[PDB]
Amino acid sequence: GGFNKFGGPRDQGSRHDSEQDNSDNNTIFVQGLGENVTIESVADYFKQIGIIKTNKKTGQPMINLYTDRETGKLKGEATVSFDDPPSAKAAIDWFDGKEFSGNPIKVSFATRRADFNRGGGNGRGGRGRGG
RNA sequence: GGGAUUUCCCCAAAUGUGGGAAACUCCC
Repeated sequence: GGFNKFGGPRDQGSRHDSEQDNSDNNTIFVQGLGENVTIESVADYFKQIGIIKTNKKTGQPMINLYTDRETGKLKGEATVSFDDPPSAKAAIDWFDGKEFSGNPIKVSFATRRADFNRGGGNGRGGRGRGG
């Protein structure tokens, strides 16, 4: 039960009187988007709370719209990373329960799903020392 | 010693913040 396996902003501490109480959680998860949404829509929809974090090589904001594995189209889930941690907590308390394009949506903290089953992320080849 | 900037390399489905390496300048 609860928000997630980390419990959402439930154990965050002073998050009831402050928009901080986080630092390693500048990311938020979103639900209810629908198929009408895209990277430019989410980032342009969330940026009003604070700046969306940019990827270090793709140049786009750090977003991805998730899809149904049973049909291969938008599930209505997405994940938006904020460039600032206090903007993520505010965007959760704010966007959760309102609409996005006419349909209702939800928002919560986000934490890498891979660290809970896929063993988390992994390194890859490239340049090396003395190169 | 630390922080910021720049550059280079790699798979994609899995669903929620990728890693490694090099250089210069600036700030503490």
